[PDB]
Amino acid sequence: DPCSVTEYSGLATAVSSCKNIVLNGFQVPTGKQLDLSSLQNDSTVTFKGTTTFATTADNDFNPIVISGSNITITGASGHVIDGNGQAYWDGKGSNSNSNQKPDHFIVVQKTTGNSKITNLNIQNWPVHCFDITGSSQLTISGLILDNRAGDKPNAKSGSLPAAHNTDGFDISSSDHVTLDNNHVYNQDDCVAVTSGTNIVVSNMYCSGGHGLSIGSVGGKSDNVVDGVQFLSSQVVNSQNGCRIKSNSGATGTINNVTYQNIALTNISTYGVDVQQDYLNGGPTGKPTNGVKISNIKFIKVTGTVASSAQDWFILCGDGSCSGFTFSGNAITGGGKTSSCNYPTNTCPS
Ligand SMILES: *[C@@H]1O[C@H](CO)[C@@H](O[C@@H]2O[C@H](CO)[C@@H](O)[C@H](O)[C@H]2NC(C)=O)[C@H](O)[C@H]1NC(C)=O
Repeated sequence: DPCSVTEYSGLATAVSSCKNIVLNGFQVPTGKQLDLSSLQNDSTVTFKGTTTFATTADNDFNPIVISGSNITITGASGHVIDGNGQAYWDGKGSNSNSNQKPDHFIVVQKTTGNSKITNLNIQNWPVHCFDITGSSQLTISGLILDNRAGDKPNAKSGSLPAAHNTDGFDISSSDHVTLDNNHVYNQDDCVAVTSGTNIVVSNMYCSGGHGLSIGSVGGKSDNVVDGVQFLSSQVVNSQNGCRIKSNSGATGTINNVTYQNIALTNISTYGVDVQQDYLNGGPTGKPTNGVKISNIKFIKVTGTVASSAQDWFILCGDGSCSGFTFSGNAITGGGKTSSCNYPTNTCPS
């Protein structure tokens, strides 16, 4: 059965001959990418057994690539997809001057036609997990990203957490993307939308990450975010719950963004963060107004933040923010006075 792949060498043929392909769980040899960019229309790929990856010390290497129209990527019960992160982690993540590691584990580009990815068990990935770009009408649910193994330090990170910059879902230049019922244990942004339209993220279980954050926007290929919805979700043991960041000195657009029904728990620094002073992955303290943020809604954002974090932190640019709505929020716990500068110099406290 050509449609039943037992080894990497049988993948190509399966993708060209079968609309229903079954990966039985093998190891992808070093330097070889699990190429699913040529999937036929209405094709279905099912992950079985344990899929593993050989070690490929290269930043630009992309282990898995998915493309096609009306395609379906799912897994069978008890299946597992290991990214071989333990072999890469050195607690520096995507840092240029660190050990070389695949930046994007899974690249979902050019996926359309009401395609969907569901019920996937992914674990131990290098850096960024999902790189969703140039896709539309796509649905991802029932996903379980577990990178807790990278929480502890190894022989390469010293006292640092092996895993770093392990974004769960990165979305860009996409439209009508829906994320529902997804578990994410990582060390960075649970879900980062640098650009896209009509994006929906609901029933999200983030933990140990940086929370559902927007951006950073600006300075990238695409700096336009219009129509994003974070609904019924839980952010625990994370740096931030709801964060909207923008690169300093850059231009872009962030409109129609709504955080609704978000429960926070044990936030480290920011319960709700909205700043436009990000430079080189770090806050500058001086926000710019190149990126226009408008129509932002914080509805029913409750929960608690660690004593070491601020309930609210809003650092908008000079006249670059407009239309902020706050309703039903109840964030408590912060040991540092909240600070924000829009719409006025007072916050929800
Ligand atoms: C979308 O893709 C699905 C497959 O995932 C298509 O439904 C399969 O189609 C053939 C008929 O052509 C049947 O033999 C199978 O029973 C189908 N499977 C399922 C799960 O339905 C469906 O036709 C596609 N939709 C469009 C609009 O093309």
